Amino acid sequence: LFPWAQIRLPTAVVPLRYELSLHPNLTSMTFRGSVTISVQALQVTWNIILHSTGHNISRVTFMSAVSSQEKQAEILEYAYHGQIAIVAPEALLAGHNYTLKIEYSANISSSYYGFYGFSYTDESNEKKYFAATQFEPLAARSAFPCFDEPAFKATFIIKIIRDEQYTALSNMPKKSSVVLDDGLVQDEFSESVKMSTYLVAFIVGEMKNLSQDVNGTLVSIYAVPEKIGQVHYALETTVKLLEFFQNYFEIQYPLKKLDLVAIPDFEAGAMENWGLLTFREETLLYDSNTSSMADRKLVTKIIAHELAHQWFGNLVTMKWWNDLWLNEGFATFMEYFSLEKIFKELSSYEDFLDARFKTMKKDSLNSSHPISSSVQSSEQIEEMFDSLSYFKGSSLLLMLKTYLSEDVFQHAVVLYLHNHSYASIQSDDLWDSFNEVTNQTLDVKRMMKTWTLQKGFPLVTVQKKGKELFIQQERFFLNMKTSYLWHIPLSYVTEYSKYQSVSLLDKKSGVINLTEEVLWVKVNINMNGYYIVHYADDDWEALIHQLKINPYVLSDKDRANLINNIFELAGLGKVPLKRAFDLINYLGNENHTAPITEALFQTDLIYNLLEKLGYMDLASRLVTRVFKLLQNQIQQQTWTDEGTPSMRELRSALLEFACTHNLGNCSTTAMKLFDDWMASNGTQSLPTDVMTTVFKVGAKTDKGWSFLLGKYISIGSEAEKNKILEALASSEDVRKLYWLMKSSLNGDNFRTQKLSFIIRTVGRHFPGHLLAWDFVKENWNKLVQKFPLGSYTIQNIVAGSTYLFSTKTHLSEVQAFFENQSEATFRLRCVQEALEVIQLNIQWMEKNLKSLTWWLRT
Ligand SMILES: *[C@@H]1O[C@H](CO)[C@@H](O[C@@H]2O[C@H](CO)[C@@H](O[C@@H]3O[C@H](CO[C@H]4O[C@H](CO)[C@@H](O)[C@H](O[C@H]5O[C@H](CO)[C@@H](O)[C@H](O)[C@@H]5O)[C@@H]4O)[C@@H](O)[C@H](O[C@H]4O[C@H](CO)[C@@H](O)[C@H](O)[C@@H]4O)[C@@H]3O)[C@H](O)[C@H]2NC(C)=O)[C@H](O)[C@H]1NC(C)=O
Ligand SMILES: *[C@@H]1O[C@H](CO)[C@@H](O[C@@H]2O[C@H](CO)[C@@H](O[C@@H]3O[C@H](CO)[C@@H](O)[C@H](O[C@H]4O[C@H](CO)[C@@H](O)[C@H](O)[C@@H]4O)[C@@H]3O)[C@H](O)[C@H]2NC(C)=O)[C@H](O)[C@H]1NC(C)=O
Ligand SMILES: *[C@@H]1O[C@H](CO)[C@@H](O[C@@H]2O[C@H](CO)[C@@H](O[C@@H]3O[C@H](CO)[C@@H](O)[C@H](O)[C@@H]3O)[C@H](O)[C@H]2NC(C)=O)[C@H](O)[C@H]1NC(C)=O
Ligand SMILES: *[C@@H]1O[C@H](CO)[C@@H](O[C@@H]2O[C@H](CO)[C@@H](O[C@@H]3O[C@H](CO)[C@@H](O)[C@H](O)[C@@H]3O)[C@H](O)[C@H]2NC(C)=O)[C@H](O)[C@H]1NC(C)=O
Ligand SMILES: *[C@@H]1O[C@H](CO)[C@@H](O[C@@H]2O[C@H](CO)[C@@H](O[C@@H]3O[C@H](CO)[C@@H](O)[C@H](O)[C@@H]3O)[C@H](O)[C@H]2NC(C)=O)[C@H](O)[C@H]1NC(C)=O
Ligand SMILES: *[C@@H]1O[C@H](CO)[C@@H](O[C@@H]2O[C@H](CO)[C@@H](O)[C@H](O)[C@H]2NC(C)=O)[C@H](O)[C@H]1NC(C)=O
Ligand SMILES: *[C@@H]1O[C@H](CO)[C@@H](O[C@@H]2O[C@H](CO)[C@@H](O)[C@H](O)[C@H]2NC(C)=O)[C@H](O)[C@H]1NC(C)=O
Ligand SMILES: CCOC(=O)C1=C(NC(C)=O)Oc2cc(O)ccc2[C@@H]1c1cccnc1
Ligand SMILES: *[C@@H]1O[C@H](CO)[C@@H](O)[C@H](O)[C@H]1NC(C)=O
Ligand SMILES: *[C@@H]1O[C@H](CO)[C@@H](O)[C@H](O)[C@H]1NC(C)=O
Ligand SMILES: *[C@@H]1O[C@H](CO)[C@@H](O)[C@H](O)[C@H]1NC(C)=O
Ligand SMILES: *[C@@H]1O[C@H](CO)[C@@H](O)[C@H](O)[C@H]1NC(C)=O
Ligand SMILES: *[C@@H]1O[C@H](CO)[C@@H](O)[C@H](O)[C@H]1NC(C)=O
Ligand SMILES: *[C@@H]1O[C@H](CO)[C@@H](O)[C@H](O)[C@H]1NC(C)=O
Ligand SMILES: [Zn+2]
Repeated sequence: LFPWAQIRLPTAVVPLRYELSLHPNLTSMTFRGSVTISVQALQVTWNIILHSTGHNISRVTFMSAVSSQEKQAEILEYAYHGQIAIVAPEALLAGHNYTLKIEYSANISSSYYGFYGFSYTDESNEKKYFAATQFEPLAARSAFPCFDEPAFKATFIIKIIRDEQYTALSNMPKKSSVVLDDGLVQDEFSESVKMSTYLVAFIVGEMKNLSQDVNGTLVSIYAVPEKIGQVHYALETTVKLLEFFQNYFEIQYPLKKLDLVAIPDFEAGAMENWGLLTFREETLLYDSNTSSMADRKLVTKIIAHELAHQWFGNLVTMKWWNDLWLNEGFATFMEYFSLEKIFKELSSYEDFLDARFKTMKKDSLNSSHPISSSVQSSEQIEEMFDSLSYFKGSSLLLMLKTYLSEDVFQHAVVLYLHNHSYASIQSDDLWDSFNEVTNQTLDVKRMMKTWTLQKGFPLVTVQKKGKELFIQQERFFLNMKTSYLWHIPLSYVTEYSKYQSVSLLDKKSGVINLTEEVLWVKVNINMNGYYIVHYADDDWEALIHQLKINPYVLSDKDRANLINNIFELAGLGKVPLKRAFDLINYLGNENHTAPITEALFQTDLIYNLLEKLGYMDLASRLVTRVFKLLQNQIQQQTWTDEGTPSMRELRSALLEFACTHNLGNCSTTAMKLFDDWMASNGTQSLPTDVMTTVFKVGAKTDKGWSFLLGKYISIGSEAEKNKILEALASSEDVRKLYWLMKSSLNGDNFRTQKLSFIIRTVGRHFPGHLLAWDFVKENWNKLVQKFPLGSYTIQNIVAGSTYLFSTKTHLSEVQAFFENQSEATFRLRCVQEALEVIQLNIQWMEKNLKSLTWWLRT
């Protein structure tokens, strides 16, 4: 009988110091290692419980400090929790330090999880090799036996045997690299600071570097030698942010080195490893002449995310996986917060607003879950890794920073990162630190627990009867045919004099007292609060009018929030749909990107749901109306890569609109630009902001489609290829659309990683709509082999082939598919939320279809 029968490690023995010596071969994908773990007991036990998986233990030696001699001990295993147990020869007593040394043999991983390894092809067709480490959930126990929980912090000394050609890196700077008589170099790195096991990292690969010292901190970027020229934007950005976060958090970067590694595999780990920040190669390559604005924003945000964890998440770690939404939600917040003070040109607020629009649509579903849950299973650990929970957490932290001051927010974080530095905590302690810096006036820990321990988000109903604005609270329930209260930080803007105040609604009913009689009111300023506002019939119609007469009294964030709200409220039936189109009838006087892109989002969802239902004529009258609303804005656009970054995205949105629907000249301007490019054999430049639009119009011909296929299988840019791939799947030849999906699943010409992108693109248009869902049904077993159930890929594939069905016939068809597979498969959240969105599409027609046949075509 194993001495421990729980998923969490015992709170008895605690690690203090790790010595890890490893000999990785990479050619064999087998490594040998020894670990020396200096532990202390705070309680008395005869058995030491710790983690290890897939290790051939050769010897385990126990030792006390009262001897210089090693003692034998027996070792047991319980692989269901990955736990190993060392029975003790001496009853470990309280306070007393002991030392365990384990020798083992193991394989290098091929699953890109744990100590992984792979092969790649260089500038010549040379098989160069590479190894790296991804442990973020529970894979540190696969490389070496340890206490694999984030609370059990310790210091680490990493020692690895390499071959002279291969550079070896880890978390800490390197101390002793000595040559051995075998012909092999052994590197030893400095002893770590107190860090968690999931953040340890070590990498053995043939790389070069583009380093730069600042303030004793040597920021360095490592990549495969053929790609060092394209890492210059990353280093210039990694330095402006390491300055910013240091002076924001008011703590210095703890370590001496900051290494950023671009791993040369597409299935690589991108974790916030302390010192050794791992990324994918395409995530860090940028060129100021060939890459896009959206290619610039992605690199500028992925560095900021992983840099923010070097304070929040590695210096001060969370104790368990129940609070991973807080660590990753803070960094997702720090992405958009750092890139608005020092990278304000990129207009990153337009990205956070769209990400918060989409987070609210999938949190509104009844299949959503409270972010704070109980994690007592390993599947529950590996289901805390949801991008929705990370973006809802950033949405709550935005609401906290706006309700409090920006400065009150920082003072809490600086004090929290000082009090709990080099240790582990829980989510309530951050809320406690807010309550200290607010001088115990308001309770943030109660205010947040209404959002963390609860599902969904509120619907705040508003009715201004004079100078009294009546506010009411409800859950955004979508079934439109228990929950509790939220401490909702309210905000409003009224008006020729402008007002701006902040309140707090802690009841189901409330009234805010206005200082004047006003003509229009807008609640949730810039949608900084995680709620939807339903105004009354008169109150909505005031805002619809003030958008006709000077819409720019509100911000672009606020005008986008109204378009999003009135269209989502109309789908539930709370608003007639003719009121949402009255609201967007102001768009002839709109010049900002964020209200136009969201209005084009809502109309495209209506177009595509109506197109799959067969009401093609009504769908064209919808897009020929938004075109007439946006006709001057579209015709004023230039087919270039010039302007502000926000204006460089309105061009890509409006030209993709006019070309997909063949409205105006767009298609003949793109086809001329395509034909010149096709006839330059791909050597002519296309402006990046019109590149995908040009590729799609040309891919509608057998000639131009076959040219693009040869450019994908040859050319080097895995960003220009993914605009080619989208265009190839925008064909209307069903035979081509089936051949693309068949090829990716079998790994011919395209990679199996890109299959989620192909099925999503084939199924969103009419010629491949039924073809995509049929491919998912008839290749399901092979899909669940190549992507396990509950993966993000299997969720994206199911949603991307199903979210446009709007008939009860289709709802029964999709239900009867998954029921006649497994009860397990029928209870996955991918298939329950999918059958839920078909019902909301079924009812969207029941509440808005026959009315649309009236005002359109009249
Ligand atoms: C704006 O201006 C308005 C009007 O002045 C303010 O609204 C009033 O706030 C006060 C302070 O909280 C409220 O007094 C409390 O009333 C409750 C219950 O009393 C009942 O009284 C009425 C019947 O006689 C009825 O109209 C009330 O209805 C309100 O509440 C219900 C349910 O909560 C809700 O459904 C309604 O929509 C109304 O909102 C209510 O049923 C009483 O329990 C309170 O006593 C507790 O709290 C006080 C401190 O708050 C404490 O001293 C006590 O010891 C006890 O713990 C308190 O008497 C009043 O009811 C509100 N009136 C209305 C019409 O809303 C508003 O606060 C102003 N806002 C701002 C930002 O200034
Ligand atoms: C999208 O369109 C809107 C609507 O046109 C537009 O808002 C306008 O911006 C301009 C530029 O800031 C505003 O003009 C200024 O208003 C301020 C008052 O806030 C004045 O101080 C300014 O006066 C100076 O400049 C004048 C000439 O430009 C001089 O005559 C004067 O003596 C001053 O030197 C200037 O009038 C304008 O008021 C707004 N209009 C509205 C309705 O908001 C917005 O900028 C556009 N956005 C983009 C990205 O194009
Ligand atoms: C892993 O184990 C393999 C053997 O299983 C070791 O392979 C060796 O790889 C090195 C790479 O530097 C080879 O050395 C080279 O030898 C050639 C002469 O053949 C010389 O021209 C080069 O300059 C270089 O010195 C070596 O031949 C090869 N040994 C074999 C194939 O038996 C490898 O060293 C091990 N790696 C580690 C980290 O232990
Ligand atoms: C430094 O961090 C410690 C945590 O290690 C902070 O201690 C915490 O302080 C808050 C503030 O009062 C305590 O919250 C209260 O707890 C009681 C029960 O303990 C509860 O009844 C109240 O409703 C409230 O939630 C919290 O318990 C406490 N935790 C511990 C473990 O002591 C401390 O405040 C921080 N100090 C500084 C200067 O940063
Ligand atoms: C038009 O584009 C096509 C690509 O679809 C070109 O064919 C390819 O051109 C590349 C170079 O641009 C060839 O690579 C070369 O290979 C030779 C060995 O054959 C090597 O010595 C060179 O250093 C270079 O690496 C590639 O072989 C070739 N063929 C294919 C099937 O991809 C074509 O050349 C372009 N036409 C013109 C007129 O440039
Ligand atoms: C490294 O990979 C080898 C691949 O053969 C593993 O060997 C197999 O392991 C399983 C499970 O332990 C056995 O049931 C098979 O009988 C083994 N097959 C062969 C051909 O040896 C090996 O287990 C892996 N390394 C470790 C440490 O588990
Ligand atoms: C790559 O790394 C090397 C090693 O640190 C860098 O070379 C050092 O550069 C510093 C300045 O950053 C000099 O003070 C040292 O004299 C150099 N030492 C050695 C051993 O080379 C190098 O600059 C980095 N960057 C590039 C582009 O090669
Ligand atoms: C960035 C990609 O890194 C990885 O490969 C893994 C990571 N990494 C991070 C940051 O999440 O963890 C999870 C967590 C999950 O819930 C599900 C899958 C994974 C995979 C995994 C697991 C088993 C085999 N192959 C891959
Ligand atoms: C580990 O590998 C060695 C190598 O041959 C083998 O002799 C041994 O039986 C394995 N297991 C143990 C427990 O040492
Ligand atoms: C265990 O090691 C720590 C680190 O030096 C030390 O402070 C502590 O006193 C040691 N325990 C005993 C019983 O000496
Ligand atoms: C340089 O680093 C040291 C490290 O302690 C720090 O004290 C000093 O303030 C830094 N200088 C800066 C950030 O300009
Ligand atoms: C919401 O989901 C739960 C989970 O099974 C279910 O029990 C409940 O009936 C659902 N609510 C509605 C209104 O369908
Ligand atoms: C909290 O109290 C301290 C007392 O010195 C004061 O300096 C600070 O301004 C107060 N904070 C707030 C938000 O009132
Ligand atoms: C389209 O091209 C023709 C070519 O003469 C031109 O007359 C017309 O104005 C163009 N329309 C737009 C919207 O660019
Ligand atoms: Zn992260």
